Parts: sequence; structure tokens; C-alpha cells
Amino acid sequence: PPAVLSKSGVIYGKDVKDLFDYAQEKGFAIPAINVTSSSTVVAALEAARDNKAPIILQTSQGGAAYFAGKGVDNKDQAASIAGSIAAAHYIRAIAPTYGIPVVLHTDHCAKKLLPWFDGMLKADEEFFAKTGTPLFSSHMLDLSEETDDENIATCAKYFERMAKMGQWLEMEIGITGGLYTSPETVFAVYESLHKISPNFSIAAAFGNVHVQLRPEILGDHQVYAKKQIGTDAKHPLYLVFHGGSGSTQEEFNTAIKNGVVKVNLDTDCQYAYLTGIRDYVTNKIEYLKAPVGNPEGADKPNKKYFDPRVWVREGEKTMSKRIAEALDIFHTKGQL
Amino acid sequence: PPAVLSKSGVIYGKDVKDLFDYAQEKGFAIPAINVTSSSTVVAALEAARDNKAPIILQTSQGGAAYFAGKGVDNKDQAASIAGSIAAAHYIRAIAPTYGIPVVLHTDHCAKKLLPWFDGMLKADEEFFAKTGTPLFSSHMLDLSEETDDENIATCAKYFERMAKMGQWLEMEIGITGGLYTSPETVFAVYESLHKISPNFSIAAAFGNVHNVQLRPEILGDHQVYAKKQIGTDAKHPLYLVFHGGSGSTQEEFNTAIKNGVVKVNLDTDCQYAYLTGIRDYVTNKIEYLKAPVGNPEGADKPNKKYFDPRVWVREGEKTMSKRIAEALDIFHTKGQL
Ligand SMILES: [Zn+2]
Ligand SMILES: [Zn+2]
Repeated sequence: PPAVLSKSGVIYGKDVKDLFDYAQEKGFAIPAINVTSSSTVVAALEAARDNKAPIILQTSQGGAAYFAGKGVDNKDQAASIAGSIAAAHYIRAIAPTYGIPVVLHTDHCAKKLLPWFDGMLKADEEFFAKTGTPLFSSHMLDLSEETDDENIATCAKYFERMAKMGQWLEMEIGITGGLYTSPETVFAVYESLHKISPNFSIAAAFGNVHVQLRPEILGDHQVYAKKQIGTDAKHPLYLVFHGGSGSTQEEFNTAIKNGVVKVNLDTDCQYAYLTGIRDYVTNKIEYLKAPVGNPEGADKPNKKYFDPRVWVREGEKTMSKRIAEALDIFHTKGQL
Repeated sequence: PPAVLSKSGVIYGKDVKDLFDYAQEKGFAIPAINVTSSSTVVAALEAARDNKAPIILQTSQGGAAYFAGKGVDNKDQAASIAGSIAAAHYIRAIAPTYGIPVVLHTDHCAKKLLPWFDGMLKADEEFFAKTGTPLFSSHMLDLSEETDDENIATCAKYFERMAKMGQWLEMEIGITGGLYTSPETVFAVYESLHKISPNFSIAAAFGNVHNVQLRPEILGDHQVYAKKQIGTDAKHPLYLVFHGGSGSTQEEFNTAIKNGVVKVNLDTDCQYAYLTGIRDYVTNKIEYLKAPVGNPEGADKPNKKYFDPRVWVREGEKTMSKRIAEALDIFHTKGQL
């Protein structure tokens, strides 16, 4: 029973590995929720604390720039870098208040967005020097469009620099050669990275479009790797599930059976978060400056109905419940 | 032309006093916008940067708690403390990007809420020892409902702690004793706080309820009262703050500024404006159901392009910043950098 499960706030290094090993041996996945604001991270940290669970918070290139502000010029990645750094501090500062472990991660970063990556690593190293931990728990590379040699080669390059701070790296491989991801292809990724550090996960292509989903393939990766490595471990790899929304409870089950520790959500939550605020369209009669349908026809004050603290909270509550659904479906609810 | 007019990020210490003196000398005031989310601080910073203006961002007790999340128990001021600190780091982290000097302030703290004040002040100090700087630029005490010798008493003790950090204290005095606040009472505050440090500002009851009419002229009375009993030459020995005065005329704002108001608080107006742009996303209500869009096809064509919060939340930002840009024109702070 690793320390991680009793901790509170953002975790790093060995705590991230222990948590992922705990997930594999207790058989649950941890949802990874894309966030774009303090409000949406509040929604996720709440759903997580309430169901006594660990959570992964991620920022995409676009979500990171939202934290910066859409009016901040991002031609140079200046917004995604500032925004992600801004969200990192905010999340670090508030996460302990909810009393769970939080993995802080960045989402998909393709080859043309590598400067977004480079800026985060700089800030990471700088932060690591002053404080003993990086800023982010985890970072993702998605060079699945490149050939696999380039993809694995430059992941190793970054990974070597990431490993100096114990940071976690998530890597994606698709079907680019020089259809699903072959287990051989996935083991090649393991070969190079495990030479550097064991703190890495892999997201493969198994029908999870983002003709359908063959979660049984992830077991084939795990099994192939077993043989090659010559190990007893059921789950020699750490695996991630991309494009998760719409898959049945049974699909998520074999995926988790096959070593998946993390399932990404985003646009499900996106919609969820909207519902609560959308459903406040019952009050459009009370959502003008002073005109109220109710009492005092035009002399009533609508402050109590237009306070964003009132209606944004509706979005938080509705997003949280969607997340809670997941936390149960992924068997993560109650694992602390 | 003080150095602050060319800085980016949360300013501290003398820069704050430097900003206020320029505000008094050039005769503008600075809107303080209450904020509750990253989304809302973005709206304010973007309005400041676009209208080339300094800006004050503040957090009320319930604003801080919101930043922490409404599902967090605040009964020991536990959410307002965490939430104000987490908002402080985010604002500090993002402010430089907008290329603007920012004052990071905290709104009305009464006697019942002073746990919150101690929680914020302990963390300011921990952070000072590590960085040479507190988190917040200034804080407000509002002990106007207590007797004025008790109001000024605790302010002085807290100000003595804050002055080690160059931190700015804002104090509110009302009509109680120990109708409008007199100049005599106001100069009492200045009498006590000026011992500790210059970096403070007064909010007095001059009919700005938050019956009596609003009379900005009294602010001049305070200045000329303090002026005489100091004996100095300068028009404004006091730093003065305008609370709850939205919907006052441009003339009423103009006389308050010329009496040395440097900070006008805005809260509900921005709230309504923020909602405005998101509410106007009525419009796409038919696109606001999971996957079927009444437009192109009822299954086949999807809606994620319209339900993305990065789209519609931004609309609230844009209308909130527009309300803030009017304020910077009305308070003449527009284009002062
Ligand atoms: Zn992917
Ligand atoms: Zn007041």
C-alpha cells in the first residue's frame, strides 16, 4: 500500500509510478480530465475528492493557451507556455485543499508544437532547481504522425532530459510505418525508453479514433512484451486509452484488464460542463439587468441571478457528476 | 514618469505607492475588478493591456472561496484562504504575459472574517522569506462597524506586520464613533498608520452606500483638513478609494478623482457583463445538445465545435472586458502607460 494513496496535492517521481502500479494490480484506470480554467479544475478535483480517488489533470495545447487567454498571441507558443505554467501553479496551490493525489500532465504535442514542449521543460528544470520537483507531473509527446524511428528517437532524446527530474513521459504511436499498432512496434518503444527510466506510458492505436475498437490488442502488446522481457509481470507496459467516450463498460473493462491506467475524457466533460450553464436558460426572464418576471416587474434587482458564482457553479456541478460516472465505471471510485 | 508605468506583472512595495502618486498627479483613478476565475482575471488583464492601462485585481472573501471551489468548507475561512492564495499564484504567473502593472488586492475583511486575513498574511510572509516579495500587493480591512478607535487599533497592529513587507493596507471607516465620516476622523487614521508606513489608503463613508446622497466633495474636505494640520504644499496627502459607486455620473467620478481617489471598485457591473456574452449564446441553443444539430443533419453532423467551453466562455470574457474598457475611459486611466 504505497504512500501515494495517503497524499494530497500534485505528485511527482516515484509517487506517480507507485500510483500506476497500484492501478494495475488493483485493476482500475484513472480518468485524465482536460481542463481550461480554474472552474473546470475545481469541477474535477471535487468529483475526485468526493469519490475518494486519484485524478489526472491535463492541459492541452489549446487548453493551456486558454489559461493564458485567447487574446494572447500564440504564433510562438507564448500563450500555451505561459498558460500551462500559470495553470500548474494554480493547480499545485489548490490541489492539496481537496486532499487527494493529483497527476499534473500536458496533452498531445505533435512535432510542430515542440516549442510548446521546450518551454515547459525549461520552466520545469528551473523549478526543479529551486524546489526539488518539476512543475508538471507528466508530459506527452504525440509524434505518431512521424515514422516510428523518428518518433522513438526524439522521445528518447526528451526522455533523457526528463528523467533527470524523475518526470513522467507519455508517448503515442500509431500506424505510420516508414490497421492497428503492432505489438512489435510497441515493444520497440519500450526498448529505448526503459533504457532511460521506467516512468513512461504508451498510447497505442487500437481502433480508438481521435473499423472500431479492439481493446483485446492491448493485451497482445503486454503479452508480447512479457515474452521478450522474460518476466512474470502481467503488465510489463503502462498503457493509456485515447478517445474514450462512447465505449461500453465491457470495453473499458478489458482495457483495464490489459494494463490501461489512464483514460482521457475532455469532450465528454466539455459537454457536461455546458449543460449546467445551458440549463440556466430557464431563467432568461430573470437574466436581464433589472427586469424580472417574478416580483417587482422591473424594479427588482437581478444580482442574485447573474452572479457568475451562481451559474458557473451549475457547470461545475454538472461536470463533476459526469466525471463521477467515469470514476465509477473505471473502478477508481473509493480507492484511496 | 515612474518605473511602474513600464512594468509587467503584479507590482509590490514602492511601485504601488509610485502608481498611486502618478494617479493623483495625472488625475485618473484605477478600476479594481473583483475576480472569481482564471476566465475572469483574463477578461480584466486583457482590457487593461488593450487600453494601455494599469489595473487592480482583487478578491472578495466569497471570491477567494470560489477560486478554491464552492464545494470546500469555509467555516474556518479555510476556502477563502486557499482560494485567495491559489488565485495569487495564477495571477502572478500570468500577469507578465499581458505587459501591464497589476496590483493584486483583497476586498472587504470585517472583524468576523479576520481568520481569512491571518491566513492570507501568514502565507504572504512565508513567501516573502523565500522570494523577497509577498503574494498579494495590498489587503483591505473593513472594521467600520466597530468603534473607530478599535478599527484604527487593529489596523495599526496589522499594518506593522505588513510594513516589514512593503505591503499596502487599505482601511475603511464609517459613521460610528468611540451622516458622513468627518475629516477629523479620517485624519485620525492617517495619524496612526502614518507612523508605521506611507503605503496605505482610506475609504470613508461619503454617501456611497454598499436617505443619504452621494457627496464626493467631502473627499476634498478630508484632503484640505489633513493638508492644514500637516501644513504641506501638496494637493493630496491622502490615498482615497471609491467603494460601491457604480452608476455615479462622470461628473461625480471626476470630482472624486480630483480629490485624490485612485481606486474605484467594480463588481456587479462586470458580473452582469460577463454573463451577458455567455447568455447571448442563447442563439445556439439548438446546437447545444450532445450530437444532433438542428441545422445540417440530425445525427450525422455534431456539436462539439459549439459546446467547447473555449468558445462560449470566451464570449463572456469579451463582453466583460468591454465593460471594463468603458470604466478605464470613464476613470481616465485609459492609455496612461
Ligand atoms: Zn492521441
Ligand atoms: Zn466598503
